[PDB]
Parts: sequence; C-alpha cells; structure tokens
Amino acid sequence: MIQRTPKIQVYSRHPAENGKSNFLNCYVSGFHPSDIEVDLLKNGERIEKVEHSDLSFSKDWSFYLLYYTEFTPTEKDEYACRVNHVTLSQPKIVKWDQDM
Repeated sequence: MIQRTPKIQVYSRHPAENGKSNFLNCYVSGFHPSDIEVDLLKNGERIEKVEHSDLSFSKDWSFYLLYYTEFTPTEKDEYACRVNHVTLSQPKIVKWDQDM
C-alpha cells in the first residue's frame, strides 16, 4: 500500500478570452488513495455550486483534482478550500490569498 497527503493550492484566474470572468480554483495534487472530500468555502460556509471538478492520475498511485468555479470576490469576504483525506486527522483548511 501507499498513502500520500495532498498538496493544496488556492488561487484565482481570469480566462483570457473573457477577462471579466473570475474563477476560484483549488488544485489538490499528488494524493493517494483517491478517496477524498473537497469543498470551497465563503466566510466559512460551503459553496454548494462548483461547476468544474476534474480528476486525473499520473502513476497509478498519484491523483490530481482541479476544483473550480466562477465567483465575484469582495474585500470583505474570505474564501478557502476544505479538504478531508485519510492522511489528514482533521479537515485541512487553506485560505485564499486575495493577491493570488
């Protein structure tokens, strides 16, 4: 068996074809086993609607998740990723830095 803790990155992107659109992204990478729970949060509450969730693997024992959706941030709001995995004894919460 092998188990690997995911790396978690949270960041925002505008598609170059429509620069007015802003997306909040969470790249959850290099994890094993594949079983996992991943949420975006706004001021601590779960965002129910996330339009994209794209899973892949490299080696048979290494998975990658891109989880992202359109959003309209303000300076007041705090956004975060919340990840549960068997390698994590407590849910891991990674805050979005608004400059990223």
